[PDB]
Amino acid sequence: STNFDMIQALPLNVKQRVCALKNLQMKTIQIESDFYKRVHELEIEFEGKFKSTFDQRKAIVAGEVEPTKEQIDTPILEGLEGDQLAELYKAAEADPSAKGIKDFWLTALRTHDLVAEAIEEHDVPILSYLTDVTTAASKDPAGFKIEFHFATNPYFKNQVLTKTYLLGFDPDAEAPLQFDGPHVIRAVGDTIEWEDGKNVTKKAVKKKQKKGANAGKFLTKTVKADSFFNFFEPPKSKDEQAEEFLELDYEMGQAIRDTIIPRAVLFYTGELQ
Amino acid sequence: GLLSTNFDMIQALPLNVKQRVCALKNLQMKTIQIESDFYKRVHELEIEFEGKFKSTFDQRKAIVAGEVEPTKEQIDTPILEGLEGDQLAELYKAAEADPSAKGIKDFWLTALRTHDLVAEAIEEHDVPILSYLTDVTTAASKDPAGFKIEFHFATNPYFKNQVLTKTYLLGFDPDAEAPLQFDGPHVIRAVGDTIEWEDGKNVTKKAVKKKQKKGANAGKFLTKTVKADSFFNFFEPPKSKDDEDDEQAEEFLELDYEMGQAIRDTIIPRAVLFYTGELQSDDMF
Repeated sequence: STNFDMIQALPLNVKQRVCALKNLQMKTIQIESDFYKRVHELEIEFEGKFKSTFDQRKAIVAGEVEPTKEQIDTPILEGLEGDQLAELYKAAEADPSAKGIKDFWLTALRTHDLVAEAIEEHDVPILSYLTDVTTAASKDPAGFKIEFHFATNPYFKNQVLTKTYLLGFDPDAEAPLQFDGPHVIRAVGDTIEWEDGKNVTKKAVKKKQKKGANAGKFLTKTVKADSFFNFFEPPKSKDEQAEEFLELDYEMGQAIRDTIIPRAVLFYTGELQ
Repeated sequence: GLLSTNFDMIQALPLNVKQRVCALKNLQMKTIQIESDFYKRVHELEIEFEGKFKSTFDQRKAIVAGEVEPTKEQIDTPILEGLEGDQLAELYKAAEADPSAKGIKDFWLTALRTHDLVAEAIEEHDVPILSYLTDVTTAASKDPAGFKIEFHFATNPYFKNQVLTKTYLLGFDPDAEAPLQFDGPHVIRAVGDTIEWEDGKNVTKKAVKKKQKKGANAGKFLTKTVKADSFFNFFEPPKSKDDEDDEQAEEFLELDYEMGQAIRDTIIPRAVLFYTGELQSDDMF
Protein backbone atom coordinates (compact mmCIF):
# COMPACT_ATOMS: atom_id res chain seq x y z
CA SER A 1 0.00 0.00 0.00
CA THR A 2 2.02 2.95 1.35
CA ASN A 3 5.32 1.20 0.49
CA PHE A 4 3.98 -0.10 -2.85
CA ASP A 5 6.92 1.33 -4.80
CA MET A 6 9.37 -0.75 -2.78
CA ILE A 7 7.18 -3.86 -3.06
CA GLN A 8 6.92 -3.45 -6.83
CA ALA A 9 10.70 -3.31 -7.35
CA LEU A 10 11.24 -6.34 -5.08
CA PRO A 11 12.74 -9.21 -7.10
CA LEU A 12 10.34 -12.11 -7.48
CA ASN A 13 12.30 -14.43 -5.17
CA VAL A 14 11.92 -11.83 -2.40
CA LYS A 15 8.23 -11.22 -3.17
CA GLN A 16 7.58 -14.92 -2.58
CA ARG A 17 9.25 -14.55 0.83
CA VAL A 18 6.80 -11.75 1.61
CA CYS A 19 3.94 -14.01 0.51
CA ALA A 20 5.26 -16.59 2.99
CA LEU A 21 5.09 -14.01 5.79
CA LYS A 22 1.48 -13.18 4.94
CA ASN A 23 0.61 -16.88 5.22
CA LEU A 24 2.36 -16.84 8.61
CA GLN A 25 0.52 -13.64 9.57
CA MET A 26 -2.75 -15.58 9.24
CA LYS A 27 -1.51 -18.22 11.69
CA THR A 28 -0.43 -15.57 14.20
CA ILE A 29 -3.87 -13.95 13.89
CA GLN A 30 -5.68 -17.26 14.47
CA ILE A 31 -3.79 -17.56 17.77
CA GLU A 32 -4.70 -13.95 18.62
CA SER A 33 -8.31 -15.04 18.12
CA ASP A 34 -7.82 -17.77 20.73
CA PHE A 35 -6.28 -15.13 23.01
CA TYR A 36 -9.21 -12.70 22.79
CA LYS A 37 -11.61 -15.58 23.40
CA ARG A 38 -9.72 -16.47 26.58
CA VAL A 39 -9.76 -12.80 27.57
CA HIS A 40 -13.53 -12.95 27.01
CA GLU A 41 -13.86 -15.94 29.35
CA LEU A 42 -11.84 -13.88 31.84
CA GLU A 43 -14.33 -10.99 31.69
CA ILE A 44 -17.07 -13.55 32.38
CA GLU A 45 -15.16 -15.25 35.20
CA PHE A 46 -14.72 -11.88 36.94
CA GLU A 47 -18.38 -10.86 36.60
CA GLY A 48 -19.11 -12.81 39.77
CA LYS A 49 -16.27 -10.99 41.52
CA PHE A 50 -17.61 -7.54 40.57
CA LYS A 51 -21.24 -8.44 41.31
CA SER A 52 -20.94 -7.94 45.08
CA THR A 53 -19.67 -4.35 44.85
CA PHE A 54 -22.08 -3.50 42.02
CA ASP A 55 -25.02 -4.99 43.92
CA GLN A 56 -23.94 -3.10 47.04
CA ARG A 57 -23.82 0.10 44.98
CA LYS A 58 -27.36 -0.47 43.67
CA ALA A 59 -28.62 -0.64 47.25
CA ILE A 60 -26.92 2.66 48.13
CA VAL A 61 -28.38 4.50 45.12
CA ALA A 62 -31.91 3.24 45.80
CA GLY A 63 -31.58 4.02 49.50
CA GLU A 64 -32.22 0.36 50.28
CA VAL A 65 -29.07 -0.03 52.41
CA GLU A 66 -27.46 2.63 54.60
CA PRO A 67 -23.73 3.32 54.50
CA THR A 68 -21.44 1.88 57.16
CA LYS A 69 -19.15 3.99 59.32
CA GLU A 70 -16.07 2.75 57.46
CA GLN A 71 -17.63 4.07 54.25
CA ILE A 72 -18.30 7.48 55.84
CA ASP A 73 -14.56 7.89 56.45
CA THR A 74 -13.75 7.52 52.75
CA PRO A 75 -13.17 10.99 51.25
CA ILE A 76 -15.90 12.19 48.90
CA LEU A 77 -13.23 13.66 46.58
CA GLU A 78 -9.85 11.89 46.46
CA GLY A 79 -8.39 15.29 45.48
CA LEU A 80 -7.31 17.80 48.12
CA GLU A 81 -8.50 16.97 51.63
CA GLY A 82 -7.95 17.98 55.24
CA ASP A 83 -9.95 20.81 56.74
CA GLN A 84 -10.39 22.05 53.16
CA LEU A 85 -12.59 18.94 52.93
CA ALA A 86 -14.51 19.42 56.18
CA GLU A 87 -16.12 22.67 54.99
CA LEU A 88 -17.38 20.78 51.92
CA TYR A 89 -19.47 18.36 54.00
CA LYS A 90 -20.81 21.39 55.89
CA ALA A 91 -21.97 23.03 52.63
CA ALA A 92 -25.51 21.57 52.83
CA GLU A 93 -27.56 20.02 55.61
CA ALA A 94 -29.09 16.56 55.52
CA ASP A 95 -32.57 16.28 54.00
CA PRO A 96 -34.49 13.20 55.19
CA SER A 97 -36.74 13.60 52.14
CA ALA A 98 -33.66 13.14 49.92
CA LYS A 99 -33.73 9.34 49.77
CA GLY A 100 -31.09 7.45 47.81
CA ILE A 101 -28.95 9.21 45.22
CA LYS A 102 -31.12 11.23 42.83
CA ASP A 103 -30.23 11.37 39.12
CA PHE A 104 -27.21 9.12 39.67
CA TRP A 105 -27.00 7.25 36.37
CA LEU A 106 -28.17 10.29 34.42
CA THR A 107 -25.22 12.22 35.87
CA ALA A 108 -22.69 9.48 35.15
CA LEU A 109 -23.86 9.06 31.56
CA ARG A 110 -24.10 12.82 30.96
CA THR A 111 -20.54 13.25 32.25
CA HIS A 112 -19.00 10.94 29.63
CA ASP A 113 -17.77 12.79 26.55
CA LEU A 114 -19.14 10.21 24.12
CA VAL A 115 -22.50 9.46 25.75
CA ALA A 116 -23.49 13.05 26.61
CA GLU A 117 -23.96 13.77 22.91
CA ALA A 118 -26.60 11.03 22.77
CA ILE A 119 -28.60 12.38 25.75
CA GLU A 120 -30.92 15.12 24.51
CA GLU A 121 -32.78 17.35 26.93
CA HIS A 122 -36.12 15.65 26.32
CA ASP A 123 -34.37 12.42 27.40
CA VAL A 124 -33.05 13.87 30.68
CA PRO A 125 -36.10 13.42 32.99
CA ILE A 126 -36.58 9.84 31.72
CA LEU A 127 -33.08 8.75 32.77
CA SER A 128 -33.94 10.07 36.25
CA TYR A 129 -35.98 6.85 36.59
CA LEU A 130 -32.83 4.85 35.79
CA THR A 131 -32.17 2.68 38.85
CA ASP A 132 -29.23 0.62 37.59
CA VAL A 133 -27.18 -0.16 34.50
CA THR A 134 -25.93 -3.72 34.09
CA THR A 135 -23.71 -5.63 31.70
CA ALA A 136 -22.88 -9.31 31.21
CA ALA A 137 -21.02 -11.36 28.60
CA SER A 138 -21.81 -14.67 26.90
CA LYS A 139 -20.03 -17.43 24.97
CA ASP A 140 -22.63 -19.51 23.10
CA PRO A 141 -24.30 -16.42 21.65
CA ALA A 142 -20.86 -14.83 21.69
CA GLY A 143 -21.01 -11.22 22.80
CA PHE A 144 -22.25 -9.15 25.72
CA LYS A 145 -25.37 -7.41 26.98
CA ILE A 146 -26.27 -4.09 28.61
CA GLU A 147 -29.39 -3.90 30.79
CA PHE A 148 -30.96 -0.56 31.70
CA HIS A 149 -33.27 -0.81 34.72
CA PHE A 150 -36.03 1.79 34.97
CA ALA A 151 -38.38 2.24 37.89
CA THR A 152 -42.09 2.71 37.30
CA ASN A 153 -42.48 5.81 35.15
CA PRO A 154 -45.03 7.71 33.03
CA TYR A 155 -42.94 7.43 29.84
CA PHE A 156 -43.12 3.68 29.18
CA LYS A 157 -43.99 0.43 30.93
CA ASN A 158 -40.69 -1.39 30.34
CA GLN A 159 -38.73 -2.01 33.54
CA VAL A 160 -35.53 -3.16 31.81
CA LEU A 161 -34.30 -2.11 28.37
CA THR A 162 -31.80 -4.58 26.95
CA LYS A 163 -29.09 -3.93 24.38
CA THR A 164 -27.30 -7.04 23.12
CA TYR A 165 -24.36 -7.13 20.72
CA LEU A 166 -23.39 -10.25 18.78
CA LEU A 167 -19.61 -10.27 18.53
CA GLY A 168 -17.35 -12.24 16.22
CA PHE A 169 -14.05 -13.49 17.61
CA ASP A 170 -12.81 -15.24 14.56
CA PRO A 171 -11.09 -13.47 11.66
CA ASP A 172 -13.40 -12.51 8.81
CA ALA A 173 -12.88 -15.06 6.03
CA GLU A 174 -12.95 -12.38 3.31
CA ALA A 175 -10.67 -9.99 5.25
CA PRO A 176 -8.49 -12.28 7.40
CA LEU A 177 -5.57 -9.85 7.85
CA GLN A 178 -7.93 -7.02 8.90
CA PHE A 179 -8.45 -8.68 12.31
CA ASP A 180 -7.66 -6.49 15.33
CA GLY A 181 -10.05 -7.94 17.92
CA PRO A 182 -13.72 -8.81 18.40
CA HIS A 183 -15.88 -7.14 15.77
CA VAL A 184 -19.63 -6.60 15.79
CA ILE A 185 -21.79 -8.85 13.65
CA ARG A 186 -25.21 -7.63 14.81
CA ALA A 187 -26.73 -5.29 17.40
CA VAL A 188 -30.20 -6.04 18.79
CA GLY A 189 -32.09 -3.38 20.70
CA ASP A 190 -35.46 -3.60 22.43
CA THR A 191 -39.04 -2.56 21.75
CA ILE A 192 -40.21 0.24 24.05
CA GLU A 193 -43.90 0.21 25.03
CA TRP A 194 -44.27 3.97 25.33
CA GLU A 195 -47.24 5.62 26.97
CA ASP A 196 -49.32 7.95 24.84
CA GLY A 197 -47.97 11.23 23.43
CA LYS A 198 -44.70 10.75 25.36
CA ASN A 199 -42.64 8.79 22.81
CA VAL A 200 -39.44 10.81 22.50
CA THR A 201 -38.02 8.70 19.63
CA LYS A 202 -40.82 10.16 17.45
CA LYS A 203 -41.36 13.77 16.41
CA ALA A 204 -44.31 15.70 14.96
CA VAL A 205 -43.66 18.10 12.06
CA LYS A 206 -45.95 20.61 10.33
CA LYS A 207 -46.01 21.30 6.61
CA LYS A 208 -48.30 23.37 4.42
CA GLN A 209 -49.99 21.13 1.88
CA LYS A 210 -49.86 22.76 -1.54
CA LYS A 211 -52.25 20.50 -3.46
CA GLY A 212 -55.08 18.12 -2.66
CA ALA A 213 -58.03 18.31 -0.33
CA ASN A 214 -55.84 19.81 2.42
CA ALA A 215 -54.32 22.41 0.07
CA GLY A 216 -53.60 25.58 2.02
CA LYS A 217 -53.54 23.64 5.32
CA PHE A 218 -50.92 22.05 7.56
CA LEU A 219 -50.56 18.32 8.02
CA THR A 220 -48.75 17.05 11.12
CA LYS A 221 -46.35 14.27 10.12
CA THR A 222 -44.52 12.01 12.59
CA VAL A 223 -40.77 11.51 12.00
CA LYS A 224 -37.60 10.51 13.85
CA ALA A 225 -36.24 12.73 16.63
CA ASP A 226 -32.79 12.79 18.20
CA SER A 227 -32.92 10.74 21.40
CA PHE A 228 -30.79 8.49 23.57
CA PHE A 229 -33.59 5.93 23.42
CA ASN A 230 -32.85 5.39 19.73
CA PHE A 231 -30.00 3.34 21.24
CA PHE A 232 -32.54 0.49 21.51
CA GLU A 233 -33.50 0.78 17.81
CA PRO A 234 -30.06 0.07 16.35
CA PRO A 235 -29.20 0.00 12.64
CA LYS A 236 -29.52 -3.36 10.99
CA SER A 237 -26.62 -5.34 9.47
CA LYS A 238 -28.16 -8.03 7.20
CA ASP A 239 -27.10 3.11 2.27
CA GLU A 240 -23.81 1.47 3.34
CA GLN A 241 -23.49 4.39 5.75
CA ALA A 242 -24.93 2.01 8.37
CA GLU A 243 -21.50 0.37 8.73
CA GLU A 244 -20.50 3.73 10.22
CA PHE A 245 -23.70 3.89 12.29
CA LEU A 246 -23.46 0.34 13.63
CA GLU A 247 -19.91 1.03 14.82
CA LEU A 248 -21.14 4.31 16.31
CA ASP A 249 -23.76 2.30 18.17
CA TYR A 250 -21.11 -0.24 19.22
CA GLU A 251 -18.61 2.42 20.32
CA MET A 252 -21.29 3.61 22.74
CA GLY A 253 -22.00 0.16 24.16
CA GLN A 254 -18.25 -0.24 24.65
CA ALA A 255 -18.04 3.03 26.59
CA ILE A 256 -21.01 2.00 28.75
CA ARG A 257 -19.68 -1.52 29.44
CA ASP A 258 -15.93 -0.97 29.64
CA THR A 259 -15.71 2.41 31.38
CA ILE A 260 -18.85 3.84 33.01
CA ILE A 261 -20.28 0.74 34.72
CA PRO A 262 -16.98 -0.08 36.51
CA ARG A 263 -16.35 3.64 37.23
CA ALA A 264 -19.90 4.94 37.66
CA VAL A 265 -19.23 7.11 40.73
CA LEU A 266 -16.18 8.71 39.12
CA PHE A 267 -18.30 9.90 36.21
CA TYR A 268 -20.97 10.99 38.69
CA THR A 269 -18.46 12.99 40.72
CA GLY A 270 -16.58 14.11 37.61
CA GLU A 271 -13.09 12.85 38.55
CA LEU A 272 -12.67 11.49 35.00
CA GLN A 273 -12.90 13.89 32.07
CA GLY B 1 -11.01 22.49 43.66
CA LEU B 2 -11.96 21.95 40.01
CA LEU B 3 -10.35 18.57 39.53
CA SER B 4 -14.03 17.54 39.61
CA THR B 5 -16.25 18.69 36.72
CA ASN B 6 -19.35 18.07 38.87
CA PHE B 7 -17.94 19.90 41.91
CA ASP B 8 -20.84 22.37 41.94
CA MET B 9 -23.35 19.52 42.15
CA ILE B 10 -21.33 17.63 44.77
CA GLN B 11 -20.93 20.63 47.09
CA ALA B 12 -24.64 21.49 47.25
CA LEU B 13 -25.49 17.82 47.80
CA PRO B 14 -27.22 17.39 51.19
CA LEU B 15 -24.97 15.67 53.70
CA ASN B 16 -27.02 12.47 53.99
CA VAL B 17 -26.59 12.03 50.23
CA LYS B 18 -22.90 12.99 50.45
CA GLN B 19 -22.47 10.07 52.85
CA ARG B 20 -23.99 7.80 50.20
CA VAL B 21 -21.42 9.09 47.69
CA CYS B 22 -18.60 8.45 50.17
CA ALA B 23 -19.84 4.85 50.39
CA LEU B 24 -19.65 4.61 46.60
CA LYS B 25 -16.02 5.75 46.68
CA ASN B 26 -15.29 2.95 49.15
CA LEU B 27 -16.91 0.49 46.73
CA GLN B 28 -15.08 2.00 43.75
CA MET B 29 -11.79 1.07 45.41
CA LYS B 30 -12.97 -2.52 45.85
CA THR B 31 -13.95 -2.71 42.18
CA ILE B 32 -10.51 -1.34 41.26
CA GLN B 33 -8.77 -3.85 43.54
CA ILE B 34 -10.64 -6.60 41.67
CA GLU B 35 -9.74 -4.94 38.36
CA SER B 36 -6.11 -5.18 39.50
CA ASP B 37 -6.44 -8.98 39.69
CA PHE B 38 -7.98 -8.99 36.21
CA TYR B 39 -5.03 -7.23 34.56
CA LYS B 40 -2.69 -9.64 36.36
CA ARG B 41 -4.52 -12.62 34.87
CA VAL B 42 -4.52 -11.02 31.42
CA HIS B 43 -0.76 -10.72 31.96
CA GLU B 44 -0.52 -14.41 32.88
CA LEU B 45 -2.59 -15.05 29.74
CA GLU B 46 -0.17 -13.06 27.56
CA ILE B 47 2.74 -15.14 28.87
CA GLU B 48 0.92 -18.44 28.31
CA PHE B 49 0.44 -17.52 24.63
CA GLU B 50 4.06 -16.47 23.99
CA GLY B 51 4.92 -20.11 23.33
CA LYS B 52 2.06 -20.29 20.83
CA PHE B 53 3.25 -17.23 18.90
CA LYS B 54 6.94 -18.14 19.09
CA SER B 55 6.73 -20.85 16.41
CA THR B 56 5.17 -18.49 13.86
CA PHE B 57 7.63 -15.75 14.86
CA ASP B 58 10.52 -18.23 14.72
CA GLN B 59 9.36 -19.26 11.25
CA ARG B 60 9.26 -15.57 10.27
CA LYS B 61 12.81 -14.93 11.48
CA ALA B 62 14.02 -17.88 9.40
CA ILE B 63 12.31 -16.51 6.28
CA VAL B 64 13.74 -12.99 6.73
CA ALA B 65 17.28 -14.34 7.17
CA GLY B 66 16.96 -16.44 4.02
CA GLU B 67 17.45 -19.63 6.04
CA VAL B 68 14.26 -21.32 4.79
CA GLU B 69 12.66 -21.41 1.35
CA PRO B 70 8.95 -20.63 0.97
CA THR B 71 6.52 -23.52 0.49
CA LYS B 72 4.01 -23.92 -2.35
CA GLU B 73 1.09 -23.02 -0.06
CA GLN B 74 2.93 -19.81 0.85
CA ILE B 75 3.79 -18.98 -2.78
CA ASP B 76 0.05 -18.96 -3.51
CA THR B 77 -0.76 -16.67 -0.57
CA PRO B 78 -1.29 -13.14 -1.94
CA ILE B 79 1.42 -10.59 -1.16
CA LEU B 80 -1.12 -7.75 -0.83
CA GLU B 81 -4.43 -8.38 1.00
CA GLY B 82 -6.01 -5.77 -1.30
CA LEU B 83 -7.06 -5.86 -4.96
CA GLU B 84 -5.73 -8.86 -6.91
CA GLY B 85 -6.39 -10.77 -10.13
CA ASP B 86 -4.62 -9.95 -13.36
CA GLN B 87 -3.77 -6.74 -11.54
CA LEU B 88 -1.82 -9.09 -9.24
CA ALA B 89 -0.01 -11.33 -11.72
CA GLU B 90 1.58 -8.28 -13.38
CA LEU B 91 3.03 -7.31 -9.99
CA TYR B 92 4.97 -10.58 -9.64
CA LYS B 93 6.37 -10.06 -13.15
CA ALA B 94 7.39 -6.46 -12.41
CA ALA B 95 10.87 -7.58 -11.33
CA GLU B 96 12.82 -10.78 -11.94
CA ALA B 97 14.42 -12.89 -9.23
CA ASP B 98 17.92 -11.99 -8.01
CA PRO B 99 19.67 -14.82 -6.12
CA SER B 100 21.98 -12.25 -4.50
CA ALA B 101 18.90 -10.86 -2.73
CA LYS B 102 18.84 -13.38 0.11
CA GLY B 103 16.11 -13.17 2.70
CA ILE B 104 14.10 -9.97 3.04
CA LYS B 105 16.41 -6.94 3.06
CA ASP B 106 15.70 -4.06 5.47
CA PHE B 107 12.68 -5.85 6.96
CA TRP B 108 12.64 -4.48 10.50
CA LEU B 109 13.98 -1.08 9.48
CA THR B 110 11.05 -0.79 7.05
CA ALA B 111 8.53 -2.12 9.57
CA LEU B 112 9.56 0.34 12.30
CA ARG B 113 10.01 3.27 9.89
CA THR B 114 6.43 2.77 8.63
CA HIS B 115 4.85 3.28 12.09
CA ASP B 116 3.51 6.76 12.93
CA LEU B 117 5.01 6.83 16.42
CA VAL B 118 8.38 5.20 15.73
CA ALA B 119 9.20 6.96 12.45
CA GLU B 120 9.74 10.13 14.51
CA ALA B 121 12.28 8.27 16.65
CA ILE B 122 14.29 7.02 13.66
CA GLU B 123 16.60 9.77 12.41
CA GLU B 124 18.48 9.44 9.14
CA HIS B 125 21.80 8.60 10.80
CA ASP B 126 20.03 5.59 12.38
CA VAL B 127 19.00 4.08 9.04
CA PRO B 128 22.19 2.17 8.05
CA ILE B 129 22.38 0.65 11.54
CA LEU B 130 18.83 -0.74 11.47
CA SER B 131 19.79 -2.55 8.25
CA TYR B 132 21.72 -4.84 10.62
CA LEU B 133 18.49 -5.47 12.52
CA THR B 134 17.88 -9.21 12.16
CA ASP B 135 14.95 -9.68 14.52
CA VAL B 136 12.96 -7.86 17.18
CA THR B 137 11.51 -9.98 19.96
CA THR B 138 9.45 -9.35 23.07
CA ALA B 139 8.48 -11.40 26.12
CA ALA B 140 6.81 -10.77 29.47
CA SER B 141 7.79 -11.74 33.01
CA LYS B 142 6.26 -12.01 36.49
CA ASP B 143 9.13 -11.68 38.99
CA PRO B 144 10.22 -8.28 37.70
CA ALA B 145 6.63 -7.76 36.61
CA GLY B 146 6.58 -6.26 33.16
CA PHE B 147 7.86 -7.10 29.70
CA LYS B 148 11.02 -6.82 27.65
CA ILE B 149 11.96 -6.05 24.04
CA GLU B 150 15.20 -7.44 22.60
CA PHE B 151 16.71 -6.05 19.40
CA HIS B 152 18.90 -8.58 17.56
CA PHE B 153 21.77 -7.16 15.50
CA ALA B 154 24.19 -8.96 13.22
CA THR B 155 27.90 -8.17 13.39
CA ASN B 156 28.28 -4.52 12.43
CA PRO B 157 30.83 -1.67 12.33
CA TYR B 158 28.69 0.57 14.56
CA PHE B 159 28.91 -1.38 17.83
CA LYS B 160 29.89 -4.79 19.16
CA ASN B 161 26.60 -5.66 20.85
CA GLN B 162 24.70 -8.52 19.23
CA VAL B 163 21.46 -7.99 21.20
CA LEU B 164 20.15 -4.72 22.66
CA THR B 165 17.52 -5.28 25.34
CA LYS B 166 14.83 -2.87 26.56
CA THR B 167 13.12 -3.84 29.82
CA TYR B 168 10.02 -2.25 31.37
CA LEU B 169 9.00 -2.64 35.02
CA LEU B 170 5.21 -2.51 35.34
CA GLY B 171 3.00 -1.92 38.37
CA PHE B 172 -0.20 -3.93 38.55
CA ASP B 173 -1.42 -2.74 41.93
CA PRO B 174 -3.30 0.53 42.54
CA ASP B 175 -1.33 3.56 43.73
CA ALA B 176 -1.58 3.85 47.51
CA GLU B 177 -1.96 7.64 47.25
CA ALA B 178 -4.05 7.61 44.03
CA PRO B 179 -6.14 4.41 43.97
CA LEU B 180 -9.03 5.82 41.93
CA GLN B 181 -6.78 6.79 39.00
CA PHE B 182 -6.00 3.11 38.42
CA ASP B 183 -6.84 2.19 34.83
CA GLY B 184 -4.46 -0.72 34.18
CA PRO B 185 -0.79 -1.67 34.41
CA HIS B 186 1.41 1.44 34.56
CA VAL B 187 5.15 1.85 33.97
CA ILE B 188 7.40 2.06 37.04
CA ARG B 189 10.82 1.96 35.37
CA ALA B 190 12.28 1.49 31.90
CA VAL B 191 15.79 0.05 31.76
CA GLY B 192 17.84 0.22 28.58
CA ASP B 193 21.19 -1.35 27.76
CA THR B 194 24.82 -0.28 27.44
CA ILE B 195 25.96 -0.15 23.81
CA GLU B 196 29.64 -0.88 23.12
CA TRP B 197 30.00 1.72 20.39
CA GLU B 198 32.97 1.78 18.02
CA ASP B 199 35.17 4.83 17.50
CA GLY B 200 33.67 7.94 15.90
CA LYS B 201 30.42 6.16 15.03
CA ASN B 202 28.39 6.70 18.23
CA VAL B 203 25.22 8.41 16.97
CA THR B 204 23.73 9.06 20.44
CA LYS B 205 26.37 11.77 21.08
CA LYS B 206 26.90 15.06 19.26
CA ALA B 207 29.60 17.75 19.29
CA VAL B 208 28.00 21.19 19.65
CA LYS B 209 29.14 24.66 20.61
CA LYS B 210 27.27 25.82 23.68
CA LYS B 211 27.35 28.90 25.88
CA GLN B 212 29.03 28.12 29.20
CA LYS B 213 27.02 28.95 32.31
CA LYS B 214 29.84 28.99 34.89
CA GLY B 215 33.62 29.01 35.06
CA ALA B 216 36.32 31.12 33.47
CA ASN B 217 34.73 30.77 30.03
CA ALA B 218 31.25 31.65 31.34
CA GLY B 219 29.22 33.35 28.63
CA LYS B 220 31.48 31.97 25.89
CA PHE B 221 31.13 29.19 23.34
CA LEU B 222 32.95 25.95 24.18
CA THR B 223 32.79 22.79 22.09
CA LYS B 224 30.76 20.41 24.24
CA THR B 225 29.83 16.82 23.42
CA VAL B 226 26.10 16.35 24.01
CA LYS B 227 23.21 14.04 23.22
CA ALA B 228 22.00 13.78 19.64
CA ASP B 229 18.56 12.82 18.39
CA SER B 230 18.64 9.10 17.60
CA PHE B 231 16.43 6.05 17.95
CA PHE B 232 19.17 4.51 20.12
CA ASN B 233 18.44 6.88 23.00
CA PHE B 234 15.65 4.31 23.48
CA PHE B 235 18.24 2.28 25.42
CA GLU B 236 19.11 5.21 27.71
CA PRO B 237 15.61 5.98 28.98
CA PRO B 238 14.88 8.62 31.62
CA LYS B 239 15.12 7.51 35.23
CA SER B 240 12.29 7.65 37.76
CA LYS B 241 12.72 9.19 41.22
CA ASP B 242 16.11 7.82 42.31
CA ASP B 243 8.08 20.94 36.84
CA GLU B 244 11.44 20.11 35.22
CA ASP B 245 12.70 17.11 37.25
CA ASP B 246 9.28 15.61 38.04
CA GLU B 247 6.64 16.56 35.47
CA GLN B 248 9.25 16.35 32.69
CA ALA B 249 10.62 12.83 33.25
CA GLU B 250 7.21 11.48 34.28
CA GLU B 251 5.88 12.73 30.95
CA PHE B 252 8.95 11.45 29.05
CA LEU B 253 8.97 8.12 30.91
CA GLU B 254 5.40 7.41 29.78
CA LEU B 255 6.35 8.48 26.24
CA ASP B 256 9.16 5.93 26.32
CA TYR B 257 6.69 3.26 27.51
CA GLU B 258 4.13 4.19 24.84
CA MET B 259 6.84 3.42 22.28
CA GLY B 260 7.66 0.03 23.79
CA GLN B 261 3.94 -0.72 23.84
CA ALA B 262 3.61 0.04 20.13
CA ILE B 263 6.63 -2.18 19.43
CA ARG B 264 5.42 -5.03 21.66
CA ASP B 265 1.66 -4.82 21.21
CA THR B 266 1.36 -3.64 17.59
CA ILE B 267 4.45 -3.89 15.36
CA ILE B 268 5.90 -7.25 16.43
CA PRO B 269 2.61 -9.17 15.91
CA ARG B 270 2.01 -7.38 12.56
CA ALA B 271 5.57 -6.85 11.27
CA VAL B 272 4.93 -7.84 7.64
CA LEU B 273 1.98 -5.43 7.36
CA PHE B 274 4.18 -2.48 8.33
CA TYR B 275 6.85 -3.67 5.92
CA THR B 276 4.32 -3.93 3.09
CA GLY B 277 2.71 -0.73 4.34
CA GLU B 278 -0.86 -1.94 4.83
CA LEU B 279 -0.66 -0.52 8.38
CA GLN B 280 0.99 2.71 9.52
CA SER B 281 -0.33 3.25 13.07
CA ASP B 282 -1.80 1.67 16.20
CA ASP B 283 -5.15 2.45 14.55
CA MET B 284 -5.34 -1.05 13.12
CA PHE B 285 -7.99 -2.13 10.62
